[PDB]
Amino acid sequence: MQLTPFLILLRKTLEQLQEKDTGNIFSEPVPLSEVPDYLDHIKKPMDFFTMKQNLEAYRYLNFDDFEEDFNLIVSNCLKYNAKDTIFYRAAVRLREQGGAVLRQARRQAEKM
Ligand SMILES: CC[C@H]1Nc2ccc(C(=O)O)cc2NC1=O
Repeated sequence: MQLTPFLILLRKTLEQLQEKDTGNIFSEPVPLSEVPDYLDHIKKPMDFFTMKQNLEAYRYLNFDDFEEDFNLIVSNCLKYNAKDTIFYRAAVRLREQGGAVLRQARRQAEKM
């Protein structure tokens, strides 16, 4: 079970997840300029650019560690933003659409 095809699959999966973020609100770190209190209760910020960095640094050597950081993007957003916000609903939608992306990607990983 070879590392190179696995990372290719994670790269494709990450691209598919970013595609579900049409507003690109999850693709870069939360700009602390705009949200100065963000780290007061968000202990591990996460975003798709950071996930890409982690991927290339060989920090995702199994599917579940990759999926855990995606879930962090989602859970951080639900935690920080009030329920009546666009952002909160965006995280709900990303959880749904990304969940389907991840299920299919995990299936394909098991074929390897
Ligand atoms: C939606 C997740 C995370 N991202 C953000 C990006 C930009 C802003 C902004 O006020 O400009 C706010 C957020 N908030 C978030 O929770």
